[PDB]
Amino acid sequence: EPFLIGVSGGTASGKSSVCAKIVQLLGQQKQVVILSQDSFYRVLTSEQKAKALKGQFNFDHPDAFDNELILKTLKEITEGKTVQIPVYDFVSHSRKEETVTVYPADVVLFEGILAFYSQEVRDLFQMKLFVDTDADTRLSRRVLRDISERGRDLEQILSQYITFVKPAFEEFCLPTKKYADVIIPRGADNLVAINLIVQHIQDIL
Ligand SMILES: Nc1ccn([C@@H]2O[C@H](CO)[C@@H](O)[C@H]2O)c(=O)n1
Repeated sequence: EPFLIGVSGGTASGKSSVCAKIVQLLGQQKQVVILSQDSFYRVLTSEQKAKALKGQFNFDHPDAFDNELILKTLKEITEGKTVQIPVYDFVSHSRKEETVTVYPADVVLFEGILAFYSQEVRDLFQMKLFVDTDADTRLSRRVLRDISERGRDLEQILSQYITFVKPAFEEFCLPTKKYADVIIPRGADNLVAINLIVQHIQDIL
């Protein structure tokens, strides 16, 4: 009976770090796994991938994610089954053939920028966390990582940000903050907020 925790927030908000911190503090036994929604980006068409290369594709809209595959993988995980998670390559906007196998855990953290958007998926989480971080701090991280880990150009990133990221964060992501059981300002640095969450998780288990 995996205890699923949904974690969301805007891009570069510290969602994954927050999860790492929860995992690390549960250590101080319980099997924990961290899944990323970015792993379920849809398989782009030839025309769509052309747009992406030209920066005309909206990877921040709820439709960009394979919502259907997500609900399925999460549902089986909920059933204690062993699943296969896809691997996405942000450099080419492509789902690799390679899959990653995830075995049953006691706690499963699902983190993403739109993890709470779909109501079917949202109902699977027995706890929902929204990570809040200054938009300017986030942008700065987004710029450095993209240039670094996703081989991209400054101007293109800023342009993508202004055109899609922010307009989408505000329209689809932010409203989901109301569904959270705990909102976390300052992200991983909020050790007080993360310790209460951890304590809560342990009291339930
Ligand atoms: N092929 C892709 C797919 C997604 N993304 C960006 O990834 C950020 C969220 O992880 C989203 O903010 C989204 O814009 C990207 O740059 N290229």
